Amino acid sequence: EFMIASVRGEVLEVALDHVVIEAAGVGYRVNATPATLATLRQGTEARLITAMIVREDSMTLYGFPDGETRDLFLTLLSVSGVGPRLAMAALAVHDAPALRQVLADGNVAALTRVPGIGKRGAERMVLELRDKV
Amino acid sequence: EFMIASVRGEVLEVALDHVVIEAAGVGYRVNATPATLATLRQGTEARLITAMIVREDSMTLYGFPDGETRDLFLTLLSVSGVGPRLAMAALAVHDAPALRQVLADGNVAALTRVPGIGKRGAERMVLELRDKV
Amino acid sequence: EFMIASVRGEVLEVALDHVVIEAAGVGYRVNATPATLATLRQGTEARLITAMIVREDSMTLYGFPDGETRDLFLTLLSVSGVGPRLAMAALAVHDAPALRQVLADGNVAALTRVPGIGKRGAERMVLELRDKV
Amino acid sequence: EFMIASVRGEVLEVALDHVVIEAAGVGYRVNATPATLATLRQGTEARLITAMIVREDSMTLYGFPDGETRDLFLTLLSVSGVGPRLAMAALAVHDAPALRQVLADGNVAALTRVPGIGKRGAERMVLELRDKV
Amino acid sequence: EFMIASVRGEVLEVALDHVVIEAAGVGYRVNATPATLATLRQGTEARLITAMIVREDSMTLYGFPDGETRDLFLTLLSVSGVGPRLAMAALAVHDAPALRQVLADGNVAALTRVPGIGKRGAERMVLELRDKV
Amino acid sequence: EFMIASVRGEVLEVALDHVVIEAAGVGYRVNATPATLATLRQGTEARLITAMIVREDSMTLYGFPDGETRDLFLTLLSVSGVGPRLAMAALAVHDAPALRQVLADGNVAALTRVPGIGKRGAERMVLELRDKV
Amino acid sequence: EFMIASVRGEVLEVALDHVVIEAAGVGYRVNATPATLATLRQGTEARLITAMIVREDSMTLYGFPDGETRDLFLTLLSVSGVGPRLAMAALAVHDAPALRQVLADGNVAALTRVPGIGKRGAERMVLELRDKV
Amino acid sequence: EFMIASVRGEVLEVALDHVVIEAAGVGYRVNATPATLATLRQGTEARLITAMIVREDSMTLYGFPDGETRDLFLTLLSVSGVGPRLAMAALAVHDAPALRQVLADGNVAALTRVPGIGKRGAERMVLELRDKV
Repeated sequence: EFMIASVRGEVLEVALDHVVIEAAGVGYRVNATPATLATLRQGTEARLITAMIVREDSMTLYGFPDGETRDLFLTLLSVSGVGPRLAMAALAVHDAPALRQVLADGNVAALTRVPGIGKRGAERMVLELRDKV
Repeated sequence: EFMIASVRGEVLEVALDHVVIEAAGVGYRVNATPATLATLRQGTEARLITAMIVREDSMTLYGFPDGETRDLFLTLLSVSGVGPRLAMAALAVHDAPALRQVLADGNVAALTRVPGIGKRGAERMVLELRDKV
Repeated sequence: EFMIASVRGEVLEVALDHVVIEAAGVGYRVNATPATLATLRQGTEARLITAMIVREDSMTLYGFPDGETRDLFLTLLSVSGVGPRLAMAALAVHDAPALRQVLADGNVAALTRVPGIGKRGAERMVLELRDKV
Repeated sequence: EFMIASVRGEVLEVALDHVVIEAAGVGYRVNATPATLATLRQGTEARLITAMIVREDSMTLYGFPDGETRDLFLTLLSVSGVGPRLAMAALAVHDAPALRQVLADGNVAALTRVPGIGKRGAERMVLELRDKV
Repeated sequence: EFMIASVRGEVLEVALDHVVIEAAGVGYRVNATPATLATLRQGTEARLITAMIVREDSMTLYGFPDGETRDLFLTLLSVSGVGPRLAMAALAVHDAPALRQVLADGNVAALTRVPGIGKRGAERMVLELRDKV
Repeated sequence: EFMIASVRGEVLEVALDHVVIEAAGVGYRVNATPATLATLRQGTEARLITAMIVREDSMTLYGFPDGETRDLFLTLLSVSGVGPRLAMAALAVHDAPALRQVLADGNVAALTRVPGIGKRGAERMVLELRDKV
Repeated sequence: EFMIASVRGEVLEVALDHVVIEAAGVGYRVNATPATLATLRQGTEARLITAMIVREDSMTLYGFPDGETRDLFLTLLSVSGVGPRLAMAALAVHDAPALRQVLADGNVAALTRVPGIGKRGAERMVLELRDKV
Repeated sequence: EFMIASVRGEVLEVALDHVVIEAAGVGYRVNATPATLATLRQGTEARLITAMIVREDSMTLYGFPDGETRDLFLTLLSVSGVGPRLAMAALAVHDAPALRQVLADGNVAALTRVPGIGKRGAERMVLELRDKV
C-alpha cells in the first residue's frame, strides 16, 4: 500500500544520497544507494521503482533499479528497529540477492558488517525474516 | 472527499493484488479485485476509477472498472469493522450489482460466503446499509 | 499555504456536488457549488482555481471559477464552527461579491437564509470577518 | 527527505508572497521571497527548486531560484523556534551567500535586522548553525 | 482495565446528573442514573462502584450501586456508536437486569423506548451483545 | 465531566497565582484568582471547589470558593479562543455574579476592561453565552 | 517512570484477573496473576507493588507481591510485540526467578510453553533480554 | 500547571534514582538526585516538593527537598533539548543555588562539567535562561 511505485523522467541532479527526476514539470526527489546512483547520468531519462513512505510530518521516496529490490526494502522496514536510512545502508552493502540469501541462511556475520547492526539487531532480522525471503 | 478518482496510462506491471499505471512519468500503484486485474494487459493504456484512502502513515489507491463499483467500495468502508482489504475481498466475491442486491435483500447467507464475515459482521452491514444501496 | 491552486484538463464526469478533471492521466476530483458546475460540460477542457484541504485522514479539493472566490472560501473556513461543506453551502447561496458585502455590512438577515446558520453563527462571522473582507 | 524538489511550468499568477506554476494541468502554488518573485513574469515558463513541508493539516511548498538557497532554508528550519514564515523573512533580508557568512561569522548584529529576531533568537542560530554552514 | 473501581466517602453535593463524594479530602465527581442518585443523601457516607473513562482531553467517572451494573455499562460502551452519555440514558431506562434480558431476547421494541436509539442502533447492540450478556 | 471537584486539607503554601492544599499526604496545587487566594491562610484547613483540566501534556486544577463560580469558569472555557489563564483573568476582574450579568446584558464595555479582550473577543462571548448564563 | 508503585488497603473484591484494593476511600483496581490473587482474602488489608501503565485512552495498574517481580514485568513489556496481557500470562506460567533464568539461559523450549509465544516470539525475548536479566 | 506539588508519607523503599513514599495507602514513586535521596531513611515519614510531568504515555514525578529547587527543575525543562533525565543530572552536579548563578554568570565552563552538555547545549541554556534566573 505505497501509491507511487515508479517515477520516470529527465534527471535534473545527482547527489550522493539522492536524485531528482523531473516527471512532467514536477521534479521528484528520490533517494537511493550510491550503487543505483552511479548508473545515473544527468540530462538523460531514467526510471526508478520507488517505495513511498508517509508519516505525519514527511513523505519520502526511495528509489531502486527494480522492484524486486524495492520490495525487499519495504520488508527490511517491517523489522522493529529498522528505519529507512538503515535499510538503505543495508542495501548499500548487500545487494538484493546477496541480502536475501544472508537472511535465509541466518548469516549474522555477514549482516554484522553493516553500519549500525550489532549482534542483537542482525538476529532480530534473521528471526523475523528467515522464512520471509 | 477522495481527491484522486481515476488514473490513466500505460500499465507497467500487473501483479495479483495490484497494478502500476504510469500516468505521465509517475507510476501509480492501484489495487483491485483479480477480476478487474484480469481484463488488464501490460503495455497497453488503461483507466481505473479509483478510491483514494489517506491515513497518518499511508496513502493507498483502490481501483475499479467503474465508479458505480468504486462508490460502493467507499460505502462498505463506512461500516464499523470494515477495512479496505475486506471491502476488496467482498467485491472479489460479489460483483457490484450482485452485492448491492444482497444488501438490500438482507441476504446474510450470501455475504457469509465471504472470507472474514461471520453472522455478526454480515448483519452489521445489512443493518447499516440496507436502506443505503 | 494550500499547494494545489488550479487544476486544468478534460472533464470526465459532472455530478452535482463535484467534478472530475483529468490533468495528464490523473483524474482529479474537485467539489464546487452547483452554479460553478452548471457552466461545465463533459468532454471539454476546464480550469478551476482550487482550495486544497489536508487533514490526518483526508485530502479534499475545492473548486471555483476564480481565486477571488476560492480565497473567500478559505476565509469562511477561518471561522470557529465553519466546515467545508458549510462554506460551500454559503457560497451556493451568496456569490462571492454578494457575500463579501453582506459581511462588511453585517447583514445577519442575509446570512440567516443559509442552511445551517442560526443567529449566533451568522454573527460570529460578521464579528470575526467584518474587517476582513 | 522532501519529495518535491523543483516544479516547472507556465506561471499562471504572481502575487507578492507566492506564485502559481502550472505543471502539466496542475497549478502548483509555491511561496518565495519577493526577490525571487520579481524575476518572474506571468505567461512564461519557470522553474523553482522547492522545499516541500508536510504536517498533519497542511502541505506547503517553498520556492527558490536554486537549491543552494533552498537547502539553506531547510536548515534555518532546523532551529528550535524557526518557522517557515520566519526563514522566508530571513532570506528576504539576507540572500543565501549573505546569510551563510553572517552565521559562520556569528554576526548577531546582522541577523538582528531581521523582523522577529531578538538577541536570543539570533544567537540560538549562530550557536546551532555556526559549524553547520 | 479501568483503575478506579469504587469511591467511598461523605457526599458533598447531589445534583441530577452527578454527585461529589469526598474520599479523604479529595472531592470526587461521579455521574449516575437519577435512580442511583435518589438513594443518596448529602452529609452521609456512600460507596459507588465506578467505571473510569480516560481520553486525551478528559477523565470522567461513572457511578453505580454495584459492579454488576457498572460492568454492564462498560459493555454498552463496547458498541460502535455508544457513548457514555448514551449508556447512562439506557440504564436510566432499563435497570441492569431489565436490560441484560432485553439484549439476550433481542427485544428491539424495548430498547427503542430509549432516547437516541433508532431501529438500526438498537439492533447493532442486540447483534454484537446478544451472546455477550 | 471533570473528575476532581473539590480538594480539602492543610494549606502548605500560598503564592499569588496558586496554592498547595495537602489532602492526605498529597500536596495538591490549585490555581485561583488573587481574591480567592487572599482569604487563605497557610497552616489552616481549606476547601476549594475545583475545575480539573486534562490535556495530552498536562493536568491543571483550578480553584474557587464555590462551584457556582467554578461552573461559570468551565463555561468561559467553552468559548473559541478562551484559555484557562484567560478565564482566570476574567474572574479576577468580574466576580461570578458580576460577570454572569454583564454577559446576559451584553455589556461589552464591561468585558473590554479585561486584559486580553478586544471588541471582537468580548462579543464572541456575549453571543455564544448570552442565553447560557 | 511509573508513578504509582504500591497500593495498600482493604481488599473489597477478588476476581480472577484482578482485585480491588481500597486505599483511603478510593477503591483501586489492580490486575495480577492468579497465583498472586490466590494469597489474597477479601476483608483483609493487603499491599501490591504495582506497575502503572498509561496510554491515550487508559490507565491500567498491574499488581505483584514484590517489585523484583513487578520490575521484571516492566521489562517484558520492553520487547517489541509484548503487551501487558501477555507479560501477565508469561508470569502466570513462569514465576519471576523461574523466568529470569530461562531468559538468561536462552531456554526457548521453556518460554514456548506460554500461551501466545511461537518460536519467533520466544527468541526476540531471549535476544533482547538475555543480557538484561 | 503541575497538579501534584508535594507528597508526604512513610518511605517504603530508597533506590538510587528514586524513592517510594506511601501517602495514605498509595505508594508514590518520585525520582530525585542522589543527594536528596541520601538524606532519606526508610521507615520514616518524609515530604518532597514534586514536579509532576504528564505525556501521552507516562506520568512521572520528580522530587526535591524544596520547591525553590523543584521550580528551577521545571525551568531547565523549558529549554529545547532538555529532558527530565538531563535536568536531574544537571542538579545532581550543580545544587540549585550553585546552578542559578552559573546561569546568570553565563559560566559555560561550569555547565560543561555536566554529563551530556557540549558547548552548544550549555550555551542554549545560558542564552534562554540568563535573564530567567
